[PDB]
Amino acid sequence: SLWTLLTGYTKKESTIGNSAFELLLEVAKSGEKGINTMDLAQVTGQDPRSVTGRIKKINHLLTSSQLIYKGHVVKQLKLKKF
DNA sequence: AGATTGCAGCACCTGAGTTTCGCGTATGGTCACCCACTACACTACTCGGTCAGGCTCTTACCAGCTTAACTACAGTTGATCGGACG
Repeated sequence: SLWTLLTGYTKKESTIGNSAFELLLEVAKSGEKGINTMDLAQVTGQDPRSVTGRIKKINHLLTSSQLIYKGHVVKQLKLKKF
């Protein structure tokens, strides 16, 4: 049901991998504030290459835009509903 | 019409053809980092010219004389020059 409510599909058939789904859960927790890709990377505990390669699987669910943070160039992520 | 026997029907364990799958193994693709090369504008030390300072060499002497040449006066002859010719 959590899978279905967030992705629109059940765990039994959804195309999103477990790691990418946990990324989505972090964006779900942050809601209206959303998460920048580096704080997401730090909180999930994985590197920016891995985060970027995974985020492709969910870019249709997320509104995004560029921003500059701690001298690095990053994007903000928000679920469409927020 | 009974003692001997086969048909074949019931049920349950089993087997392969067929399928879906997981992984190896390996291949094209994302993207993040940091490197090499280039270059417009700059930093800064030296060399170089110019100037003064002031120590330095070398001159040539005054009138006279006494060792040395010129420096004017002077006369018939050049050959460019004017200006007109062909």
